[PDB]
Amino acid sequence: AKYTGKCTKSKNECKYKNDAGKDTFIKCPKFDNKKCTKDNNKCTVDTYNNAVDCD
Repeated sequence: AKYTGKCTKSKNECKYKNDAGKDTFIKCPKFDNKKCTKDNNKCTVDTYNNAVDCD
């Protein structure tokens, strides 16, 4: 299901909310389908398989 938050076009970082309900910054990849295209987007991190998935 992955988490939900937002990515940043500044340094391609996703700030999702862990299971505790607190901020969680996580650098995203550079793929053509997992990179932070724009800021304030929708990013989903898969803490299950430790695989991030930005908008």
